[PDB]
Amino acid sequence: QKPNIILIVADDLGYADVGFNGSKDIITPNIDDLAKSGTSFSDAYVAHPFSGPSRAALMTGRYPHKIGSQFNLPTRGSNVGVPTDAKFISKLLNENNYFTGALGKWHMGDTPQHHPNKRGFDEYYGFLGGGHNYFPDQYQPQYKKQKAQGLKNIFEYITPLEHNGKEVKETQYITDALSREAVNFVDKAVNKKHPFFLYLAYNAPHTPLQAKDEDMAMFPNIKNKDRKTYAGMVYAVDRGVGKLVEALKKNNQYDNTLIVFMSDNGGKLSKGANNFPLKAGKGSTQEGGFRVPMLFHWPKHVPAGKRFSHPVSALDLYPTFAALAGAKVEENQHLDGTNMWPAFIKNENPHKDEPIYALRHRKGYSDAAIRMNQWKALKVNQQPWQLFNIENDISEKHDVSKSNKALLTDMVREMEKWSWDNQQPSWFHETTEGVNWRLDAMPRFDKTFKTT
Amino acid sequence: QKPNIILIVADDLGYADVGFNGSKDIITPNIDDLAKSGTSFSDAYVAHPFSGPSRAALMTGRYPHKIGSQFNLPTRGSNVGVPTDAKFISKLLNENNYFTGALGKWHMGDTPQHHPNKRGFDEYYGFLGGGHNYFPDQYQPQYKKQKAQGLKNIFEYITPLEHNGKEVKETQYITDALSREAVNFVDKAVNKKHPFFLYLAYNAPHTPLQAKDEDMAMFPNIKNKDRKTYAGMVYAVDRGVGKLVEALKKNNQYDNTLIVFMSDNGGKLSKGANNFPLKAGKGSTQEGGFRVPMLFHWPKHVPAGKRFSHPVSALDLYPTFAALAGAKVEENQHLDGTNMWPAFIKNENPHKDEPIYALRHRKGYSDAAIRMNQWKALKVNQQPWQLFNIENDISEKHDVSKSNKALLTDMVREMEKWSWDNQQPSWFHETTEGVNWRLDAMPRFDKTFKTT
Amino acid sequence: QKPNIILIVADDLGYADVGFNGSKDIITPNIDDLAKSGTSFSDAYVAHPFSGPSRAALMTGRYPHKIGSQFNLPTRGSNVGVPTDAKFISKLLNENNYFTGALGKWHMGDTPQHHPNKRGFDEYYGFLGGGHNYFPDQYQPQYKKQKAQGLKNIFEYITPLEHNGKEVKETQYITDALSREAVNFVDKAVNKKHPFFLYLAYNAPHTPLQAKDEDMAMFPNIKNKDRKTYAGMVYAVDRGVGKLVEALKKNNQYDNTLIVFMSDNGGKLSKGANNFPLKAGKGSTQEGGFRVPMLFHWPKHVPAGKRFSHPVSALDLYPTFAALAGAKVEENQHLDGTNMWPAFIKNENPHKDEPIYALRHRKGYSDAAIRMNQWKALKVNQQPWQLFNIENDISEKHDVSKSNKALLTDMVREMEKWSWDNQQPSWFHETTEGVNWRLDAMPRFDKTFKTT
Ligand SMILES: O=S(=O)(O)O[C@@H]1[C@H](O[C@H]2O[C@@H]3CO[C@@H]([C@H]3O[C@@H]3O[C@H](CO)[C@H](OS(=O)(=O)O)[C@H](O[C@H]4O[C@@H]5CO[C@@H]([C@H]5O)[C@H]4OS(=O)(=O)O)[C@H]3O)[C@H]2OS(=O)(=O)O)[C@@H](O)[C@H](O)O[C@@H]1CO
Ligand SMILES: O=S(=O)(O)O[C@@H]1[C@H](O[C@H]2O[C@@H]3CO[C@@H]([C@H]3O[C@@H]3O[C@H](CO)[C@H](OS(=O)(=O)O)[C@H](O[C@H]4O[C@@H]5CO[C@@H]([C@H]5O)[C@H]4OS(=O)(=O)O)[C@H]3O)[C@H]2OS(=O)(=O)O)[C@@H](O)[C@H](O)O[C@@H]1CO
Ligand SMILES: O=S(=O)(O)O[C@@H]1[C@H](O[C@H]2O[C@@H]3CO[C@@H]([C@H]3O[C@@H]3O[C@H](CO)[C@H](OS(=O)(=O)O)[C@H](O[C@H]4O[C@@H]5CO[C@@H]([C@H]5O)[C@H]4OS(=O)(=O)O)[C@H]3O)[C@H]2OS(=O)(=O)O)[C@@H](O)[C@H](O)O[C@@H]1CO
Ligand SMILES: O=S(=O)(O)O[C@@H]1[C@H](O[C@H]2O[C@@H]3CO[C@@H]([C@H]3O[C@@H]3O[C@H](CO)[C@H](OS(=O)(=O)O)[C@H](O[C@H]4O[C@@H]5CO[C@@H]([C@H]5O)[C@H]4OS(=O)(=O)O)[C@H]3O)[C@H]2OS(=O)(=O)O)[C@@H](O)[C@H](O)O[C@@H]1CO
Ligand SMILES: O=S(=O)(O)O[C@@H]1[C@H](O[C@H]2O[C@@H]3CO[C@@H]([C@H]3O[C@@H]3O[C@H](CO)[C@H](OS(=O)(=O)O)[C@H](O[C@H]4O[C@@H]5CO[C@@H]([C@H]5O)[C@H]4OS(=O)(=O)O)[C@H]3O)[C@H]2OS(=O)(=O)O)[C@@H](O)[C@H](O)O[C@@H]1CO
Ligand SMILES: [Ca+2]
Ligand SMILES: [Ca+2]
Ligand SMILES: [Ca+2]
Repeated sequence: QKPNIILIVADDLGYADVGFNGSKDIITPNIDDLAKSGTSFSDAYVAHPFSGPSRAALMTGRYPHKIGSQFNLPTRGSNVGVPTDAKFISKLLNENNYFTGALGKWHMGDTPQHHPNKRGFDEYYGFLGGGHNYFPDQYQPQYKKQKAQGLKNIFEYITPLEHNGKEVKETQYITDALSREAVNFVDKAVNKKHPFFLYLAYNAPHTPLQAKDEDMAMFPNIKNKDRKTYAGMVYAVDRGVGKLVEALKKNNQYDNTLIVFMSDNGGKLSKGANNFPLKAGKGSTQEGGFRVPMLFHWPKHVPAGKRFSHPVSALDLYPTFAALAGAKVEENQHLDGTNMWPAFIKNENPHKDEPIYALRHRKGYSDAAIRMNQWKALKVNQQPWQLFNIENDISEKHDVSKSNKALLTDMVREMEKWSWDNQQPSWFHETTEGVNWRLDAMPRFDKTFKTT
Repeated sequence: QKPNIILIVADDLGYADVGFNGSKDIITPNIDDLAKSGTSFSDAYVAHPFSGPSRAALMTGRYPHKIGSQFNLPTRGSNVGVPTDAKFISKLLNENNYFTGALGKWHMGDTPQHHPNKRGFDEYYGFLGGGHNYFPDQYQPQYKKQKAQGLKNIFEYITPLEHNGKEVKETQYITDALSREAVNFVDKAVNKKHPFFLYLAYNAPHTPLQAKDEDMAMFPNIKNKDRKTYAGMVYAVDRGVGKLVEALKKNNQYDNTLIVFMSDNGGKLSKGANNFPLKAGKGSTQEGGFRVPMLFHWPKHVPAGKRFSHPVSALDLYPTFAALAGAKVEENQHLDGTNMWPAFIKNENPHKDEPIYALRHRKGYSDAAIRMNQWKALKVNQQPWQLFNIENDISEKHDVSKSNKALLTDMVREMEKWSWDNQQPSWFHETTEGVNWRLDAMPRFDKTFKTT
Repeated sequence: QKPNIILIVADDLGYADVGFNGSKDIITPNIDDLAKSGTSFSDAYVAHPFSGPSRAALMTGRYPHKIGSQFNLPTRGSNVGVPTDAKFISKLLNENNYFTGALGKWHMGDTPQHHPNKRGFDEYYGFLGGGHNYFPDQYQPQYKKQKAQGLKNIFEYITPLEHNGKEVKETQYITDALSREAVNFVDKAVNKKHPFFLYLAYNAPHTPLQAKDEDMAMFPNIKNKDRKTYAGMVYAVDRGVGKLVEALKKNNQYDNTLIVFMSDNGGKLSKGANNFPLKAGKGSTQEGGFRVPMLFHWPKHVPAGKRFSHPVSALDLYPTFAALAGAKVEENQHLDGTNMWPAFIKNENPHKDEPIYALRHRKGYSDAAIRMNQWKALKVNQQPWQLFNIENDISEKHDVSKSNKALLTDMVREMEKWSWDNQQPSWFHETTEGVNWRLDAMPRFDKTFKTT
């Protein structure tokens, strides 16, 4: 039989905020179990250092730049989204006989054609925008008050959740709610001859910082208020993963299920997170912004107790899942990742002599990153290109560009070459951001790929 | 049997320039007959306050902004047009067994793929551009003189008319010519088992101001020269409508034919028109620019002698005609109107708690309008957003924004939300307009949707 | 039987640099033989005054502007190219039973979908970018040194040649190498029931100026160093044409083969060329930049010893070849040329009362050209539109605009009309060129089509 696949994605999870990736203060035993009896990844990179584009990339297998999705969708709502001509991994799997489910955060389009149920997800339970308030007792009264005033543009963090299009009245803390529905999904899946795919998109530990008192009580030694709340949010995810894991064991699903656990981007230091030993955090092209924790777990298939030290991209998940599912992939889909399993099993670099990119736009310029073999190229804050031996210098403290001029110049030029089929953005997260984009003649790649 | 449908569209007809919509000086008895034995609309809105985009919207059922058609086509000619992937209502009806005809003004593309005969019209007789000179005795000598000089770029107002692609030598005043062919069309239609659709696009009373002496003689009390000519132009349309009506009765078509009569946009005050009691006129986002006269007539179906006081959009005609014809509509067509018939028959607002928009671009900024229930939001002349209780204040004299800040802000934000899937314009009416568009980083929606 | 077709294209060949088009110093007897027993063209125009766009136009039959290909591809590499939805003439011919081959320079896209083997060429031997170093003994050591350093972005002029996707180690001077493979191609073609199409794209006499000592020895009277080298480069092409011609005769192919020989654009005066009697050279909208030498040769079909004096466009080759091959052409392909054979055989103007355009972009403005009947309109160097009787004034010395105001204005307005379906460029030859394009709000057609 072909394996079941679960992709679990935390939102704004810091590099050092789970036990298996070095957390000395937050405790995540159920997630750590999956690590201990599976393989974790010390060099795992998402395709963009924040949510919308990173998630677009997970589902499509393409850098968000190639499909006009370089920015988060408009915060106050919109009728646009990740283009429909890039087939989602869920759609492909559904076409090769998988029962498909998506839970929690979407952030890839509110309209009918961009909805999870038209991107190849049989079941969906969650909220369509960038995040959500965690307590129904807080958020449902506010929404009711505003809808009765006649307002149509309501902040999406307080709007109702939905199940396959129809609104619901959620009763639990959201992290637990999604965990409950993850159980319900795998339970529904037992009564089918088909294998299953589940995209579990937790909004924790993303703002707003809201945790159950019961979870926070587990971290009495954490004296900082925001960090303690953050910790409780993360522990709530861990309880969920443990609850899912039990349901999988109960159903004899555990053994033929590949579980991936990761973050969508780096942690935000001002909102409770820790990215040790990486520099900076969310949104940055420093390692802190797009290098994330990740583990695979699949008994008798994924090695137990290993730590894989070569680069892996979130882009690889698409063709990798497809190869494991026996689903055909077409050359016209323009996948930017690679099926990493053959290299993974031989403990070899799946991106041997090949770059992994990050390009994030700012006001009138762009920050960039390149990861190839031991090297990390970095363009940030309008400075000249720096270069790091990232294997010796994970914190990016020692720029060795002066003694590798030819190598750095080469990497940047390859990025310049790669840039040409990037589409103009189909939207921006705010109206003024698009106005400034047009005003500044963006992209200003003359600044971005100038060399020393 | 499914009903025949006639859509009659005057060009630049003022709000107060037909008898049934309050004209004290111009007399339109045959059009008034249709009103008296049918229902007129006091709150009827086109999708854009001038021709090309408004007509694009009629045919496609979509706001012109969504399909890159926010501007009139180049005045001196072009090889572009209303995109071919938006199925015209004529095409849909033709596919559900209707005999289709288009007469008069097109203004939606000169090229073969944009031609009426490829947009689902079996018969077409008219001129493809923005308007035409009215007297063949004046215009045919000028065209002949210029073609013999060897000139290829001839002002489209003097070029020959055509019938299904072949040129003709028209003998009558154009308003009468089109009326004659409207008779010919419905006559041709009797000898078929099919019902029929007719889009009669009069160019009257659009410039240039040219009328028959016989028509002007009917308005001896009109002392102003331009208004008298204008009046004669409008009376000529009325004669045409009466002539069509006779032919329909002669053929036992009258009783199972829905006739819609309306304008493409508001009247232009400097070229003879009157928009009483509305403010401003053609091209404005004030009511005068996009609120137009309209009547439905269909015996034993449309109430006789009524005046419907709730909002209706030209966008509604597409799905409304389709529902009456029993033609299926697909979610992928992205229709922006609603089938208004169910609400119409119950005398309810078909756009209850839903906005009707107008957005018209200017040099480096945009004017806008929102109509929802009793409210009219207005952005004009780079002023702050104003708000009107349009039911009490049709002339837009009393801005009540200060005492409804939350409501106004809400409406504007919904318009901001709606703006995101507007395409960049595929053309402009002049070369400099596109240059200025690019220079000004348009759209400048940061100005257009800023709130107080 | 339908005829074999060979299209031979020199790169940067000057107007006066072959014997049959007036060369007093360079000697080209084998090319001259084809002229003497065929027809040469005194008014032959490519679609754009430099390589990439001109070649795109040859293959697609469309002005490069219509398909976003107005510029040369990025010099340092890219993953974009001539769009795949414009069917190449090679593809059409392959679909109507032709054995297809492409040799030498491509300059129309490095990626798999843009590769010659996916644009309808069975065989390809050459280099994919803008040109190449001529001596393997010089270029192969440099490439080997750089590949061993680990560099991935290597100047394309020193990279290996390829044969149907696999790299090769070429042993000869490139002009001779391509000539040898042209022989190999026509030889392979004998053993097939099919006729054949061959696109022989010499990079000579394009930079860098490198010739065999043996060739240069034939021009001892040429005292200038660059001109002597240039001459040797051109003689090497002539040897190749003679070698191909022998192989064709050997195989009884000569008599039922249409050979076309031409340049991709005008000669560059600073790199050895001569465009007498034309003004300026490569890249200009003066005649020197896009009026090129051309001959047809096809015994008992093309008249022997004639000089055809009416305009012909490179755009005509597509439908002309197609008509001779009996291959159907569709209206949806939007071909911008005409099948010129019927007019050619009657010694009539195939573009009678129809313009041939050239539009080349510069820093914040564009130069333009129009050729119709005896007239040449010219916009250059930000000057006002000039007009020339090009039949009496081939060097463009006598502007007669003042006494033909109406005619000039007409031509320009038709060009303005033609401009509207030009696509925004899908790429530029350098990063800064695209930045400057966006900064300058290009195209600035308000400057380009302003009239007096
Ligand atoms: O008092 S509040 O609760 O703060 O007020 C509320 C609103 O403020 C909040 O709104 C969201 C939720 O929490 C904060 C803010 O976070 C933003 O959430 C986005 C997703 O919804 C997004 O995160 S992402 O999805 O992982 O990408 C935002 O990050 C992005 O922001 C920009 C767009 O892309 C990047 C930025 O350019 C990305 O961030 S990055 O650069 O670090 O990568 C994320 O910030 C909270 O706002 S706060 O400023 O952080 O405090 C408030 O707007 C409104 O007025 O009131 C509500 C009601 O409570
Ligand atoms: O002709 S070659 O020069 O050999 O070709 C080259 C490359 O092929 C080689 O690639 C590596 C190095 O030598 C062979 C192959 O060995 C594998 O090396 C891995 C690291 O890159 C890894 O070694 S490890 O680091 O000690 O772990 C592999 O071992 C692991 O494999 C499984 C996963 O964990 C263990 C196994 O269960 C671990 O093995 S262990 O028991 O030793 O601990 C190791 O196999 C050689 O390839 S070949 O397979 O022998 O053919 C080629 O990939 C590259 O593209 O080109 C070069 C050209 O020089
Ligand atoms: O003696 S003249 O008639 O003036 O000489 C001729 C030309 O002038 C005329 O050109 C047309 C016909 O009559 C006047 C002018 O009207 C324009 O017609 C357009 C359609 O072809 C269009 O109307 S529309 O279709 O209902 O929209 C024009 O309105 C638009 O204009 C701009 C583009 O979109 C809007 C504007 O931004 C829209 O108008 S709006 O802002 O009110 O909404 C309409 O003006 C007449 O010109 S005049 O200026 O009205 O006097 C002349 O230019 C030419 O050179 O020569 C001919 C022949 O002699
Ligand atoms: O000087 S060298 O020692 O030779 O240095 C070398 C490199 O410089 C060279 O680079 C190329 C090859 O030879 C010269 C230059 O020629 C350019 O070739 C292009 C195609 O590869 C193109 O020709 S084209 O394809 O027929 O069009 C260039 O012309 C175009 O350039 C722009 C894009 O479109 C136009 C321009 O806007 C078009 O020119 S046009 O307007 O005249 O039509 C053509 O210039 C040589 O450069 S030089 O300036 O002549 O000296 C150097 O870059 C590299 O780093 O090293 C080698 C030496 O090892
Ligand atoms: O003062 S001098 O004696 O003239 O100095 C000399 C050198 O400067 C000159 O170098 C060239 C020849 O004429 C000027 C300059 O032109 C530029 O050449 C570029 C490549 O060599 C390129 O030409 S192109 O490839 O044919 O296009 C430049 O054009 C491009 O620039 C932008 C990027 O793409 C386009 C632009 O957006 C393209 O322009 S285009 O679209 O119009 O094609 C072209 O400007 C001359 O420079 S000067 O300062 O203006 O005089 C000097 O560098 C050297 O050191 O010395 C010699 C004398 O010894
Ligand atoms: Ca996030
Ligand atoms: Ca009008
Ligand atoms: Ca060239």
